[PDB]
Amino acid sequence: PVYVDIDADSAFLKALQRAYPMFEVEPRQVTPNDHANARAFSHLAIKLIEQEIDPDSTILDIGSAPARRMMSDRKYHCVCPMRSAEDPERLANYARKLASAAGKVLDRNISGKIGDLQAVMAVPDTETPTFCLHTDVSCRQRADVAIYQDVYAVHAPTSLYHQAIKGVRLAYWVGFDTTPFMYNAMAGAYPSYSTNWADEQVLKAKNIGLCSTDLTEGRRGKLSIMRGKKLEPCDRVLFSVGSTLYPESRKLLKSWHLPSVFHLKGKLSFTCRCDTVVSCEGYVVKRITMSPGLYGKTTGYAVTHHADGFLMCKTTDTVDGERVSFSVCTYVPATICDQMTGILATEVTPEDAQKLLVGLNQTNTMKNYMIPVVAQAFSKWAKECRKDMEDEKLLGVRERTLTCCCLWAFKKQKTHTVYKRPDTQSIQKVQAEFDSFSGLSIPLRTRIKWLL
Amino acid sequence: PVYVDIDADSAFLKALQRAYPMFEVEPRQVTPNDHANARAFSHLAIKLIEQEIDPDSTILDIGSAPARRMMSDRKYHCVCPMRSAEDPERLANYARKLASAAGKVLDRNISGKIGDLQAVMAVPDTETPTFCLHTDVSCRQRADVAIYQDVYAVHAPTSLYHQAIKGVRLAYWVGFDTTPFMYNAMAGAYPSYSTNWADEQVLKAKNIGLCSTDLTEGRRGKLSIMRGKKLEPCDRVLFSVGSTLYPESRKLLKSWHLPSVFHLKGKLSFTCRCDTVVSCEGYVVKRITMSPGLYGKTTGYAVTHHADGFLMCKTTDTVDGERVSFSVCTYVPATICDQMTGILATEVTPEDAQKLLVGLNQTNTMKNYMIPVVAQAFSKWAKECRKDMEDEKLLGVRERTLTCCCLWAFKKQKTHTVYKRPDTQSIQKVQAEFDSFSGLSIPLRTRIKWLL
Amino acid sequence: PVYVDIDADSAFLKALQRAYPMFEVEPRQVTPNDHANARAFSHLAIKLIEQEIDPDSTILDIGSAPARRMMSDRKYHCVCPMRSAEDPERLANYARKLASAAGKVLDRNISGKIGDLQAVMAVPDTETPTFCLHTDVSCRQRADVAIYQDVYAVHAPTSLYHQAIKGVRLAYWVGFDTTPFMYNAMAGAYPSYSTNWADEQVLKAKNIGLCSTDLTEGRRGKLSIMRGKKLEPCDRVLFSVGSTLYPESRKLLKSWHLPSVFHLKGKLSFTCRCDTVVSCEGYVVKRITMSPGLYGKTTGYAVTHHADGFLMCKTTDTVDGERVSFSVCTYVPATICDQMTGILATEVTPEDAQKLLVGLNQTNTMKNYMIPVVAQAFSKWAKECRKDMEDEKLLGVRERTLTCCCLWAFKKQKTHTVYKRPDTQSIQKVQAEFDSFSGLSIPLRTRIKWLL
Ligand SMILES: [Zn+2]
Ligand SMILES: [Zn+2]
Ligand SMILES: [Zn+2]
Repeated sequence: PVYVDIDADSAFLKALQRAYPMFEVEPRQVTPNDHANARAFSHLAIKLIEQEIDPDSTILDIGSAPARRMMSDRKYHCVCPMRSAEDPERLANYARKLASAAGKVLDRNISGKIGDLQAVMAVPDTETPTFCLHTDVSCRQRADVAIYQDVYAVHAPTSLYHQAIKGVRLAYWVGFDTTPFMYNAMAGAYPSYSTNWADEQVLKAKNIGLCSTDLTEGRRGKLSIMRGKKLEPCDRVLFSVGSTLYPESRKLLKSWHLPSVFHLKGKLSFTCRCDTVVSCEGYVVKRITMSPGLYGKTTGYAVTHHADGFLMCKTTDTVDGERVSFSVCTYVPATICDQMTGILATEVTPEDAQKLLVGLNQTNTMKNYMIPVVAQAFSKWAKECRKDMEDEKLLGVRERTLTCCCLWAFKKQKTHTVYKRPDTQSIQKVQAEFDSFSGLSIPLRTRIKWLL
Repeated sequence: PVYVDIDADSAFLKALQRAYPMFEVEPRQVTPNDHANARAFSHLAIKLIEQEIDPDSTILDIGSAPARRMMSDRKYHCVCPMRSAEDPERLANYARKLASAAGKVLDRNISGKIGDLQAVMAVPDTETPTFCLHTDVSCRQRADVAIYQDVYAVHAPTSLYHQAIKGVRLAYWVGFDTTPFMYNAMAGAYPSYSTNWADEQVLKAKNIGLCSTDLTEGRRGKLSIMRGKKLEPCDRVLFSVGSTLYPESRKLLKSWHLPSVFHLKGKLSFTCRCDTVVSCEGYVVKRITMSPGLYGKTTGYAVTHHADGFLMCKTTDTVDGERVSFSVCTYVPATICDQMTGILATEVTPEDAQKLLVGLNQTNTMKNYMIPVVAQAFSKWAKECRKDMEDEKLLGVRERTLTCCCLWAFKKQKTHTVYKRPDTQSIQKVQAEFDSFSGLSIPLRTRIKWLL
Repeated sequence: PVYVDIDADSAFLKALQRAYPMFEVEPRQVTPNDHANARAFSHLAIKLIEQEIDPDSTILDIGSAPARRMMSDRKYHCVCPMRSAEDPERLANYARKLASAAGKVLDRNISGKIGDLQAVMAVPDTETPTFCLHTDVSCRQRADVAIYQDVYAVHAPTSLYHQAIKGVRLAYWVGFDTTPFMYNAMAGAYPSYSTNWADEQVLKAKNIGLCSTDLTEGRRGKLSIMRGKKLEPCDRVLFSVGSTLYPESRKLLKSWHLPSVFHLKGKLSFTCRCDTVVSCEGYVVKRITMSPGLYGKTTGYAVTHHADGFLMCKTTDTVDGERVSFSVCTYVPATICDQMTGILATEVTPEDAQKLLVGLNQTNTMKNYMIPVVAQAFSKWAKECRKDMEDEKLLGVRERTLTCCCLWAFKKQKTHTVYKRPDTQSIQKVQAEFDSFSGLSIPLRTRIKWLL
């Protein structure tokens, strides 16, 4: 019986039960946390992974808090580099957690973890079977399993190659779905997990999930040193999971959208496979398997199955007062998508679509702040579909006109909505075939020994 | 009592019960798998085949994972070539599965399978009664039964001849129905199994099941180096079963659409017969029987019986922005097809047909992402049927006009829908009478012995 | 079982239960206090913090009344400076409370607190483990935990650095949400807590929560020595919690809106993190963690998650008779915000929106004095949204015009409402990376010893 820190009258509790049928998920709410659904999912995902791999196997745990791996009956060589600000408090809490159980419980190798902690304190560069101060790259502890839990600022092929050359044949990546970033949206929601993200460029928008703006009156033209001339997605993105914030790279998010098959080609070549094994409303687990040698061939295609609807639409907002249009993505519940099928046979207005969506939502099925952007999206889609039906072509025929040369061109129709309905698949041409592949200080090193 | 890993409140569970009446199918859901229906069907199909062939018989298992044939009381010479990326992990899991049962169970010849595996490890080119690294062609183990389970990238007559000259008299082929590829559709759905497939050319469509596109605004003519002038189905196709992807050849898919009778003519001639014995909403089992000698005569006709409706219609979508039309196939539930009979007596609009289909779907009978393409298909069909009734001809009379020569020509009417209703049969002129008919590396060969 | 001094038939009692699920909150009303909800929250917050940190730890308590920390089983070095007017009576009540328990209870170190009180009386400049007359800066008692409970007239980074250089690694700040002051509103409400605040400049308004005006008849122009020409938020603000008043600095309120990560850079550098762990309708607890050294990097972004709606709108009121417009903020219950989703698809009038809000309020969900300003706000927002939809732009395009130079300018649209819906996030660019960092008299010193 897995216990999840969520309210008993929570609708997510049912979806979570559907995502983990091998467990008896029971609500036991201890904290009023604002991203409780996300922690619930990641907790049940670690449970699944443990139940799935064989014991007596050692598990690297990248970017991890050792404290959350302290009462576990499994060899966790927690690779914990002191890079960000989240890490010294993680290490201090791991120390204060071993000390609170040094002479209480003896089914975990508590004293062995204390000894390895003090060994890595006496030597900052050493490697002990349960703890490491190196990065996932510079670590030297061989293992069979690697686990990436909510770690996105990582280049996937470099990190996976560096685990592969250390004997890791199985990696698990738990995190938010990378599909909204393969579509190059400017902003987006993972509404079930209270998560909103935006490009750094649209943080002064008015009506996306993650923004903040001012009252202005519509004054004279604010001067700029730069001409914009083009509002396009840039690398820097901000995620807010509840009220927790993190910056992230689009390049590193996209690196984790891996094809079904890829090849890691260095001094040691590996043939790797990525599958999505858990998928709940935007949050996924990817099981990656690495094998030595070059086997098979790569198409270079990554596929996303859609259990609920995925929308990416064009919205018009004001960023710092200036009215612009950019793309926005969200997840729509499958039952809402099913109940809109009949409405979407006609051209519907965003206002009628909004009142219909509000009727279908009754307790709410989807979050209401995303209903307008969804309504308008459905309205554009139903419109574009009608324009396809009216401008019907001949079967097997393209009306391409010439470029005064050996070149030909065609009209592109305007697409304001990508609507991926429940039970469809997204397929993207991503890269397979990859070839190219000391941060502590004293006052904390002193502090750790003060607890042991 | 066969146990299937599907939710107990699944409608597929009833159709599956209808497809396997000799079993007592019970839902026991362990995984939230996104193609659970497909694995359920293929599992019950292997059960059927085992209950159907006599024991003490040896069974070749083409393209197979030996791990899924390890707890079975039947002689499976699992021919397992290390061709694709799926194979090294299949072999590693077979090794890690024998080791987890080496001294547990003794009703299976566990230790004999261990000895045969490590004999094929000591010799990569040898043949042992339970394991093989050769292809289905280059294998040398004589058998009575062959089994192709989800094995499509094979030329059927070459493979069947190579099993026949080794004494195989009975082959079973489990897989998706090959009828949509005899019709040359560009894209298609097997909706009950969450499966969508597309030609490589239309992967940037917008509103098929397996596609992905961008937001654009309808900009200037994108330049091409090639003139298209013709959008026609090419050999390369992509299947997505849930989120699992595979490339497939149209030629090799079509090779498995076999006629009722065909002749394999080499040094040893065989008279072969193909029948469909299980058929559930797009997924089939073909029982093939091979007999030495030339017997009877071949018509060259393959027949598909339709328990539910089969649609192939012309849709207009945009591929990479360019509006085109191509053919799309799907399966419609028989009860939906039956309830549309009265509507389809009139000319109906796609919009009215869509609202009627949504009414008939209530819990849904068919998946909703296919309702628009089905609605439009039905409306074309009802329209074309009316145009047949108005342009009635004389009985036994063709109005063919002359070509200034000894040739004559006639008008072809436009056909935008092929609708094969429940209890009708498709018949295609296919080929009978066929005449023309070392992949391991060290680091994995080492790894296998590390588990024995 | 935590007991709260609020009426048993109070709706707040349920929200409070949701904010502290680890407790069994029971109403036990002793006082008819006009800010009972606020004291209930701050009481449950102190309980949470005690249950959360380890005992045997010493705990600074900034700006605190020692009397409210007298029956607690935890080392509270209550730093109590005699700065404001409430502090002599706080000290006298702490003395009169120790005297009423000197020979009653012995689980608290009562006589030790009496001895330390008399030690700080014998020496005004000394430091004893339970009492201090210094400011939070000039105190010299090292600790592990600091607690700021309803302490706003403090510069946050200076105070946190001064606790950090004394060994404090964990700080808790309990107080009203600082988000309305990051938005620079002129006046505002925290309605659940009966709290209204205003800029000193609009205290003579007519229809904000915290104002007072006269009857006039609309006489001749009142003369001013100053031209106003601009009504903008100034530093001085007045809060009224029930009937309790305090002046506040906008700068010091804004200093406590801390980013997720910041750096305190002095002689001793620290890497600090701020998270909101409790959040009920405008009242928050921020857990701050300080670590020695410079770790990671700072974005400079502070995020506010919105469980209920946050409005900032422009109102037109009369201040001292003169009709002006300024910004006003408030919190709208999430259920009211959800039930307005369908209404806000159209352009609605403030009058129709007001009658709809009065309908939705039935016992009231929100306080009624804020319904008109909310109604106005909603109607402006729904209007502005329509103007976004009609003036739709091209995707990724800004129409900026030139300034006869290398500069370009754009139109700003008028924004009269910032509406942050339930489950959205505010994100503000605040400062990380901080580098720049005897009040008693005799007649009371005499009085304190008279009680011991
Ligand atoms: Zn390590
Ligand atoms: Zn073989
Ligand atoms: Zn002090």
